Amino acid sequence: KVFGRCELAAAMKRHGLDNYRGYSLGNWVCAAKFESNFNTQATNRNTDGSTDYGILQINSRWWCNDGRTPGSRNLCNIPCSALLSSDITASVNCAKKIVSDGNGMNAWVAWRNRCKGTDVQAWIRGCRL
Ligand SMILES: [Cl-]
Ligand SMILES: [Cl-]
Ligand SMILES: [Cl-]
Ligand SMILES: [Cl-]
Ligand code: NA
Repeated sequence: KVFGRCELAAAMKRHGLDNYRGYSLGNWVCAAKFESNFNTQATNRNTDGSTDYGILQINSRWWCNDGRTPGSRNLCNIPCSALLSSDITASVNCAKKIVSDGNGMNAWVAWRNRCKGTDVQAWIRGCRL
């Protein structure tokens, strides 16, 4: 599924991500924009052999199981395929764990490089939320 901007904002709010760990909804929408361009089916292989999955490009190195990432963990206790669903619940649940791990949203390199410090409220501007 490819979400619209406000549509994704609403879905994230519905699943309790707005101001989770102090990160406003615009931060989460911005991260999703630059991680996946709002596409739930996005997958990208990393140089180390792990793969990133879904709207928030969650890595099989630590967070989900894809059966082909040696030495990795599965801390969200989910198959990585679950992070590709049209329903964003599994991605949201796992993102909540990731952002609680110590470094906040810096865990998402695209958030640090493209969202952090910017006018992230622009991402929810005009949205009926
Ligand atoms: Cl957009
Ligand atoms: Cl915001
Ligand atoms: Cl594996
Ligand atoms: Cl980046
Ligand atoms: Na894994």
